[PDB]
Amino acid sequence: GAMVTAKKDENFSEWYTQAIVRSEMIEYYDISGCYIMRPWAFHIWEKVQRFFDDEIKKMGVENSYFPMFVSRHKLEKPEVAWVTHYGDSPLPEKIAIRPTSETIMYPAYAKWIRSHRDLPLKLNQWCSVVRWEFKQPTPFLRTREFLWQEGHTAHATEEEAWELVLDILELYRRWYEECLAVPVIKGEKSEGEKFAGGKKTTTVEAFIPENGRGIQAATSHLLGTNFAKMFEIEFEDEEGHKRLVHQTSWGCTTRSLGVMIMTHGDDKGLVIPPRVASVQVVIIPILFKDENTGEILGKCRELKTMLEKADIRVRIDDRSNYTPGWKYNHWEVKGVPLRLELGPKDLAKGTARVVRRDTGEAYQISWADLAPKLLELMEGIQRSLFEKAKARLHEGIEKISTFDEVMPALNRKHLVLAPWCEDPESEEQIKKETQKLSEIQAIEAGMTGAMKTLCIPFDQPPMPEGTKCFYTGKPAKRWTLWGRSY
Amino acid sequence: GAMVTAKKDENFSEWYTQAIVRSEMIEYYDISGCYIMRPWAFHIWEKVQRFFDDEIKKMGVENSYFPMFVSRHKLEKPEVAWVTHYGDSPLPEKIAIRPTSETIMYPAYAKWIRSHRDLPLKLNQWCSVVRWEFKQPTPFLRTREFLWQEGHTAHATEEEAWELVLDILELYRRWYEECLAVPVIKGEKSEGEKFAGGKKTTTVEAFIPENGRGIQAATSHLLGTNFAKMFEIEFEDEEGHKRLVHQTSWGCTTRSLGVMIMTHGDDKGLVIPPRVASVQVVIIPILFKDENTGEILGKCRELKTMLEKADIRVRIDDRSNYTPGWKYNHWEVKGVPLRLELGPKDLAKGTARVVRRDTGEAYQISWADLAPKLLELMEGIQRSLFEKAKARLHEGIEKISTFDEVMPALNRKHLVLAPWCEDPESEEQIKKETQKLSEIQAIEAGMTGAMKTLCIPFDQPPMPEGTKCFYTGKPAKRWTLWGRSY
Ligand SMILES: Cc1cc(N2CC[C@@](C#N)(C3(C)CC3)C2=O)cc(C(=O)NCc2cc(F)cc(-c3cnn(C)c3)c2)n1
Ligand SMILES: Cc1cc(N2CC[C@@](C#N)(C3(C)CC3)C2=O)cc(C(=O)NCc2cc(F)cc(-c3cnn(C)c3)c2)n1
Ligand code: PRO
Ligand code: PRO
Repeated sequence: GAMVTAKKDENFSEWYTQAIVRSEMIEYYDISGCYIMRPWAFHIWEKVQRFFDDEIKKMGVENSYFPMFVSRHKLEKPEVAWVTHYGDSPLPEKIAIRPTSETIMYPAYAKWIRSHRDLPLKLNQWCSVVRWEFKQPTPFLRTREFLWQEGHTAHATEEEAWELVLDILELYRRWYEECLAVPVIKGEKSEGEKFAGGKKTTTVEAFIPENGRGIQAATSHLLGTNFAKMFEIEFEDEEGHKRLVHQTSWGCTTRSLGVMIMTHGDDKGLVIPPRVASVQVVIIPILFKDENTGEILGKCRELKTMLEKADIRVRIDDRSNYTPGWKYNHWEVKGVPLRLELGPKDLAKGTARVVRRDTGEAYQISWADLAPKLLELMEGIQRSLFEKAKARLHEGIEKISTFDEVMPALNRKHLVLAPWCEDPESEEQIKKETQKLSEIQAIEAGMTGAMKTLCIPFDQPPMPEGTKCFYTGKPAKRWTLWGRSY
Repeated sequence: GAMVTAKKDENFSEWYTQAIVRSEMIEYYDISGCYIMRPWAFHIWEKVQRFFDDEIKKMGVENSYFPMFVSRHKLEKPEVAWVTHYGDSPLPEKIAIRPTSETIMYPAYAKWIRSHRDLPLKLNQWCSVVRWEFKQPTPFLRTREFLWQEGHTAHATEEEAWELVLDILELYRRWYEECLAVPVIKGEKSEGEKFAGGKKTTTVEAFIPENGRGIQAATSHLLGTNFAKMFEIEFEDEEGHKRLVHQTSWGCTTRSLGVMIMTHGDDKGLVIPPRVASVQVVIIPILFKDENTGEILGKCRELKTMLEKADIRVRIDDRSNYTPGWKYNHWEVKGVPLRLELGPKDLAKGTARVVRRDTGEAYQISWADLAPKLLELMEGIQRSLFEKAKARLHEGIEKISTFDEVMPALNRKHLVLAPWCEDPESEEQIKKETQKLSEIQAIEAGMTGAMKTLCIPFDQPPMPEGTKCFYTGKPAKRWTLWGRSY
């Protein structure tokens, strides 16, 4: 036995640790800020990787592999780990482990691009990167080493590069919403939060109700011609004039797994959406001592064969030395979306008993109907997980008009949607003021408190003219989404 | 235009550089010993990765991801890169970048394994590793950073672990011989060349005729209980006695791509076996100015659709601004195994002209027969590439009886197969003596010269009794394969 015992709504940090440890998703490691990704989590990564990989291939993006090292000269042209020695011997100049690969890839782009016939150039890589913050890590969400993909494209015009930025952002919306059943908000980052050196940064943002925090889920940047100028990346049109290329950068990490875990989990542990579950259906035979155990197990194998013909991912837990109750809890903790139970009474009726992980509802299904009924049940579970999560997202955002509605909203663990003048100085003033007010409240009470922009959403509600900015009183420009954050 | 101009049989090093650069497989990089893997090579890696990944999954191996860092304490429990600083700040203790992950994974294994019901434990990861030799690199073959997979299993008995070692070695034989059409020899490493800390190391070895050198293609180790003792990895049987587990480690790298390139390439450039070619068939329309170009291109699209229904990977090069001659050479350099040409005379007859890359032989195929004929042609090209390579392997090995047949054989750029007493001191004496004799010959002549064991092959020819060892005159034990090497 091993059950989750912290409650998700009472001690959220302990609950999250129990849910990912007791389900065997992660293991700790002697170097702080790094975690081991065990197969139960890694299978989910492989599934979303396959999804995204297939979609970018349809766009003409190709995979590649660039070195993990970058020279001091190129990098600084900051949370970076430096290699200064090979064995006993001092490197003649220190080299960094990649935090991101713009400065690794771009010198090569400048060599490869000569003519408009070389554009567009579209590359991606799957690798890990290192960002060495000396603050406390969170499994999946903030770690010193993490797996990601990063794509990098170059175009003859700004408009084509922007079109690609938005197409990729839509793929990230599908990664979260269609595979992981996590609702996200598309938007533009503020000038203070956009990618250093870029022109415009787009994002999809997620929300964690139990601590009130927004979290950036993935990112797609219009670099414009800024990096082209730094690295001298130019092409000749068909008339022979040299022009800078226009570039994009975009990435998504194993952070997505953590967001999925927090979104769907419950007091019993993980709940994995059917579309990414490596086991969608666990078959548990009931194995009384005084029964025809061979016949029961034979029928479980037949059912498995039948379900796999419909591309359902099935595992039979025929372990003799554990009870069905033990098995129920074991696969509940691991988040398997459907359990199928089969005992001598079911065999006698030609049915199976099926229990859905999200709600506990049980069904009796004839064997003839099993494959289509289970297909529709998984699609219902997927949809239900998304819709419930989406309603929590919408309950979690307060539309406000002025600044002293902020702290009450933040104390409800909500995000705020507010008209903003988008002046860069005001974002830093707001972060400092909300941090300060959070400190005072902590002292009245017996993990940063600051509120920052999460994004300026693509979906703008009506902006009546004359609407003033909630903090400066200046004319508002757009509705901006703010909250505490990761 | 861009043609290979160094001849493979005259300046092999220049030829190999031209073949991988002009085909856009690799790009140089500012940190020596590291190379960029561009898509044309990376697609081949993805193909063999998919092959091997599917086969180990059938064995119950699961993928995982362990950190790239290892603490000094665990590592030293040597060509290793040390991180000693994050930004400006000194790490309290230096940490190494993984050269291999036994010391990273094994502490976790000791935590995870408790009972015989936890065995066997079978994990793999796809990642890169760093081995920081300060000698001159060779693209694909010997580099400071390379991609690989490494698998690690633990078993309740030696016999099961050995059975797994040999099953994996057979997968590596299939990786080389069935995907890459490269012949390899299975064998056991000598006691001096086996994995440090292991019990027995098995290998598949390849041979490069143009420089006479053997090269280890992949490796599968019986670690036995040695690492179990170091890391205290124990299980309880069903009677409650603690026993050490028995372990295996195995890996294969992007070195395989380089071996494939050297094996099949010719004076025109790369030749890629059909089973791993990302483009198997390139369709080149003939586009005379005074022709119905629309009809020709329409038929090329129809042919492409028809071939892809048979799972043939097809690209149409309909570029207007290059000649067919230019295109022929461009895709020859890149190693595409089949070219299909279509002009107005072919359209008028309902045929296409097909040219095979390995031999230059051309065929006229009716459109109705195209899919099955091309399928059989690709299988013939694959087989032909393997069989020709296998005959070069067999021409390259001399069976000898005594030591002064060694240097003449080595001067023919051959490997030698010799009866050996398998005493460890004699291997080091032989390496020093052959190195010395090679130096003298270099001075008479106007990249190490030493001969070492490559492996003790599983396929042993007859050993008449009384046969003495070719170097010590002591009783021979087994036939051993020796040569200059990478
Ligand atoms: C997994 C992951 C994911 C992400 N991000 C960044 C945005 C992005 C998105 N979308 C990417 C990269 C895809 C574009 C994403 O996924 C960032 C980090 C990270 O910043 N790690 C360092 C670290 C270690 C650490 F121990 C602690 C902290 C730490 C503690 N408190 N604070 C304030 C920081 C930070 N890590
Ligand atoms: C790609 C790759 C592959 C391999 N191996 C090793 C065996 C194996 C097999 N089978 C593995 C790892 C799978 C088990 C394989 O693939 C080794 C190296 C390597 O040793 N790199 C360091 C280096 C850098 C460098 F610039 C120069 C040298 C150098 C120059 N002269 N000499 C004598 C060395 C070495 N690299
Ligand atoms: O780190 C980032 O945010 C961008 C997107 C992936 C590559 N660099
Ligand atoms: O480096 C090696 O040879 C073994 C096999 C892969 C992991 N370690």
